[PDB]
Amino acid sequence: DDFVMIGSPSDRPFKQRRSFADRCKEVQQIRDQHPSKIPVIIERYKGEKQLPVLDKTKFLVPDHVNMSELVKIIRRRLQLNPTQAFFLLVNQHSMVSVSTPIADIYEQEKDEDGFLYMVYASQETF
Amino acid sequence: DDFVMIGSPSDRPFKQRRSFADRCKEVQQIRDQHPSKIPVIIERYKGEKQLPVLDKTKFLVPDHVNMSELVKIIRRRLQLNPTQAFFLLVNQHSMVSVSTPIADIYEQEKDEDGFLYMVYASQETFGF
Repeated sequence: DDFVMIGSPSDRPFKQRRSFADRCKEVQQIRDQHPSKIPVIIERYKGEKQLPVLDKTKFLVPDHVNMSELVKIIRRRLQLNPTQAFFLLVNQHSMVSVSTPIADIYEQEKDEDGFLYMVYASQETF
Repeated sequence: DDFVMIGSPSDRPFKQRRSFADRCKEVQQIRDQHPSKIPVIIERYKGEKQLPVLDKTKFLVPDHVNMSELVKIIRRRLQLNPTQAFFLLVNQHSMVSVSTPIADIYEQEKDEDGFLYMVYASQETFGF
């Protein structure tokens, strides 16, 4: 009979929701309109159990902003209490330096589409 | 019949592996033998997997040492390169830019057993 559907379209990660060519195009358009900003996708770790869900996951971040600054922004957007453990991990679960400007992180860790992808979780994974 | 003896030689997390009675006693003994030292347990944060574990987690730190000086010691012990991130965390808060001496930090942050506990991670982890 009918399938029982588990999960919805909007539950899919950004890479699945937009075609590769469309993601490329968005990056190129955003660079031209905002040349000093880095396009970042920040998603919740699939296996997370403690942290709340970020609703808006696409950010445009000034070239100079470092990960310490970015982490403070995401904690704020998530309305976390200061005692809640939180990690922001880049590309393949990477702990990057917290002083390096994100423009430099970008050249090292950006995806083939031109986005810089990050995941947040309560612990480092993995 | 014939029982398998499990040994449990881990010393970590210290607070989990030694009785309260035993921890309190050890603090008392240390205090008496080294009155100018603070007893500090320094371990890797449970959610930190990128920095390595220390060979030794138990330190006697002179009262006047401050956090920057402690950070420098632990970074050298973990043989970190100069650009790697490192944070020490105490009672689920950040210690970034805390400038008081460790004897004073002890007064505020010591556990009920008399040790001061820290954990380290490669990101801030807490707001504080």
